[PDB]
Amino acid sequence: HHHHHMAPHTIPLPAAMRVQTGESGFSLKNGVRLPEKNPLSRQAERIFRDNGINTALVKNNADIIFTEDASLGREGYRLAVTPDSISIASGSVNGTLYALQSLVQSIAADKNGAPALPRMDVKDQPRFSWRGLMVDSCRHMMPVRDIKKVLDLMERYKFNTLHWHLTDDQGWRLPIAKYPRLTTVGGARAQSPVIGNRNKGDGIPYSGHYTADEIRDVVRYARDRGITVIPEVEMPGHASAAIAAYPELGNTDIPGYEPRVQETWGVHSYTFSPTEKTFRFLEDVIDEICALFPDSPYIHIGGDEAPKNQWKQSPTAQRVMKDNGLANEHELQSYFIRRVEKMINNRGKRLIGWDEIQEGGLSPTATMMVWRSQMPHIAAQALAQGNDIVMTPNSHLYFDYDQGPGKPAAPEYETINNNQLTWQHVYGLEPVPQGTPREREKQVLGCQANIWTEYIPNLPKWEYHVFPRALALAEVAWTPQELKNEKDFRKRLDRQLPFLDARGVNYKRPDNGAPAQPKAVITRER
Repeated sequence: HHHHHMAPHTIPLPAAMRVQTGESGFSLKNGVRLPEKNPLSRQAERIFRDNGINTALVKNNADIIFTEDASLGREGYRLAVTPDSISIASGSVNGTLYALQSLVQSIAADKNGAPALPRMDVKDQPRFSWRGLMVDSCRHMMPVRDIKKVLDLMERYKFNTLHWHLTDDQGWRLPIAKYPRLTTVGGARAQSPVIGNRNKGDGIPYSGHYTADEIRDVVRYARDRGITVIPEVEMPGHASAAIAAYPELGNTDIPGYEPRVQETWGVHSYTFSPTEKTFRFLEDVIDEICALFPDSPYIHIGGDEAPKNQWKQSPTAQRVMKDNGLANEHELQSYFIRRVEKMINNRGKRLIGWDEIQEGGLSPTATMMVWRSQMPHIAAQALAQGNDIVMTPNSHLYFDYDQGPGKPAAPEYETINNNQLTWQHVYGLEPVPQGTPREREKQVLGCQANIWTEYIPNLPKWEYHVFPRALALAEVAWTPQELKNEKDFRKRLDRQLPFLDARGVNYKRPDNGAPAQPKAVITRER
């Protein structure tokens, strides 16, 4: 025609999309009619209204037709938009969610400036099955209402996994009924590093945990948005809060044994003891995790950054090594993780751990979360041994890292280091390691960014660290590698900003690097 609709601004870019911008589209000026009997209409209602489009549940002659096609699998979908109807095909609920998110990101102005959808056809499915973000609730804790805002944005960009880092040295947030001190004692630290002066303590206690009903509410809310919540309980390291709560779980026979919920960032030395009592405790904890996260295919057990010195100094640990023919403390760690894997497997789930779990021997059935990009042989060795991996490289996907220029100099915006990890860097990530045999590519489950919160006290700063980098990651995680194009991505990114502004998201502006919400308050108060 003479009027051409704008092309969709969907991120991630769909694998196959045919838009006839000149043809007559579907008018949204009077809202969308949804079939009142289909449960998917309630999700369409939510997503359309999130984007300023009115909806009505109707008895007959709805505007949207939902169809079932098992060949689209867990997450694939088709879209067909004509002036007469919007047809959405999926093999599961989550494919319909993704179709709906693509639809609202295809809304364009008609001749008269009213919202419309162009004549278009989409067939789409993700490259990777694991498309994740990790929330660190230990260093700072975010309330449920803020996690829910995160999960809404994760669904918009087709993330399907929330890795919930729930226990560490500076706080334990996971409610365990049988061991209430884990949260009443382990959920509280006496102070935190001063903002802008990290080598000094602020003298202000910081405490909290999620109640069991809050855990279950987050899991359900996520599930309704296509997202599986995977819990992490850290062991054998990053354990100071649990050991402070129950000092018998640590290496009590070492010189100068003084556990506490830690008040400082970095690596700490308090590790779980490798005793029968500790394994009984861990089995009880794993049992309650399975009750809180009954649909999670995995339990993440950490496994990262566990210093061996306390085990070296502990006669108890040395005797366990001799009992079990273990030559060194790396083999002791492998033994520890093997015993916990049995607990997880006996409850029908799979173990995942940080790539340090290959120390002393990588279990043939574990899944490895690869983060140490300075050691590229670890992922290669894990793949060659047949193990599944999830790529969370600190070269590309550690979103505690700084970004490009433009941030405020104020101490509130300080970060762990001065590495600049830009959204452009993220967009250039290719998750499959070079040289991976074609037949082993299916072992690369996907990728995920980790948002460590030492320097991220609350949601406005979290948003600054995560958006727009998470949009680049969403495309890496979903879109075929050969369709990535940074120039086109930037055009689609710019057209996302009005939606993000309407929610007041404090993203890092692509144009000048400044916060989108420069007056947002960044504070530890809750």
